[PDB]
Amino acid sequence: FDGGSRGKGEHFPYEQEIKFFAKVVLPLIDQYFKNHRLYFLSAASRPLCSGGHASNKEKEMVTSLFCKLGVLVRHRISLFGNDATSIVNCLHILGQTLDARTVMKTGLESVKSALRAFLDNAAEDLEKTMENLKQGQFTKGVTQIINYTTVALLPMLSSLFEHIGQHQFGEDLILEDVQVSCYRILTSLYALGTSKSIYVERQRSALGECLAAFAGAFPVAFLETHLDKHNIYSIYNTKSSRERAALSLPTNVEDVCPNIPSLEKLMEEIVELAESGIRYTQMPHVMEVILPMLCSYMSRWWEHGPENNPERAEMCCTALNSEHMNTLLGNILKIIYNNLGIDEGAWMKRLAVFSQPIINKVKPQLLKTHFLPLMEKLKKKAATVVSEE
Repeated sequence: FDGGSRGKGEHFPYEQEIKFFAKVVLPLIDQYFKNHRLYFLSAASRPLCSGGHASNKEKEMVTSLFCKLGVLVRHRISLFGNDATSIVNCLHILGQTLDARTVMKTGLESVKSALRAFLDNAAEDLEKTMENLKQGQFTKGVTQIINYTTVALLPMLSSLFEHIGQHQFGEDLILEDVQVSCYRILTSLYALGTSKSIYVERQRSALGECLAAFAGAFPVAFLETHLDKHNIYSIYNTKSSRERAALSLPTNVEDVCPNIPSLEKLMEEIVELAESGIRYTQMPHVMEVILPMLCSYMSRWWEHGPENNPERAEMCCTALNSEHMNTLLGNILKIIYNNLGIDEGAWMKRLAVFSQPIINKVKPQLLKTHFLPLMEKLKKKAATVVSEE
């Protein structure tokens, strides 16, 4: 259709075939993988002990179908007859049904390379979005790429990353050069989130949520680049100097991601901006993207934080602290409450949903006598949009 559609005709004889595909195959795929989500996901962890351990070949073919549908949907949102939402839903459910640990360790090379190429293509498309959205708005091709990104690429990547983070598949999925592609993805997402452009205004929320999911999917402490030597999964540690130099790498794990600040610098700028109490419209970027990123990152890295493993200390990947999350949560509430007088917004609700894991890891004995200011400030306010707990 792409080959012949530019020469003489827009309507082609396979219209019956494509109409059957769109009207039948996609909806049945979505419904089937929604009904039997747990059957494929169950592997040696015994969910639904009644039975239903899907075979490794089944998992491999599921992943291959996911990759093939991603390739099909790439850069072709307008070609589909307004069912691109249906393809996105199918890709969402397949992302929830993926089984990375089993597929990666036991899978066929074509499927492995197909997943790697899907990740690489996503990174390349995000880089293309960077380059157009920054260096030039004038060209319809770049507009089509931006539309494809916003419509499909962000939700699909967000769902896949959230699944990987919640099932801890990253440690076996992202090992070599997929590490590099996801580094490029992280740079793309942060640059888009922090971009000054008027165009990003509509997709700030989706970008922020996708980057928050990426923070929990990522198995490398990118925020704290000083204790990367203790991390065993780091591409710098595993890849060795010769191979890291052969690859397109900065050779400095501290300089591998310049634009993103460190966890510390981010943290005192958060607390300083909270003390200043600047209104939300002046810097939507922080409260809409950066804070959820911090919550997801610290929620993921707390169990690797020194307190949760007193043994092997000073070999921890991160240096997270109970008072670190306490200060983060206190700053979050303080800035919500300083911004809660001017015309409010749903972004408080989104940030509260994002910060819910933080208050869950916060000890209840910490909650009493410390966050009582939160509840009293809730109630003495005549009306508060924020739904706590």
